[PDB]
Amino acid sequence: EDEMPKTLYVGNLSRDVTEALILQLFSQIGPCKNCKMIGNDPYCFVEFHEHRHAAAALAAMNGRKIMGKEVKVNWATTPSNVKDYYQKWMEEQAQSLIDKTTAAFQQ
Repeated sequence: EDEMPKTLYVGNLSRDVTEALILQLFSQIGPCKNCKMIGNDPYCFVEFHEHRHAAAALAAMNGRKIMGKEVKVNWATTPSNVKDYYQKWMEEQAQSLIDKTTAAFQQ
């Protein structure tokens, strides 16, 4: 049926990153079902309800700076030159919501 991947690996997080901050970030891309945070550098697993939301978060979030530290996003397990301007737009949108979410994280 629909065994498409819905879980993501979110590594290279800062030790000041909260499990709730990761959940609040990825919930602004799609509704998340679970988000468990855990290696010195903490990593986290984020499960979405829909494959389309997990695939979009992977494309936009991988490579961004959460709090001055580049984050690594990938599929949790291995599943069974156009589009460049749209790829740059997604990354710019992803970095914008990271800055605004981490801004209210202190205020």
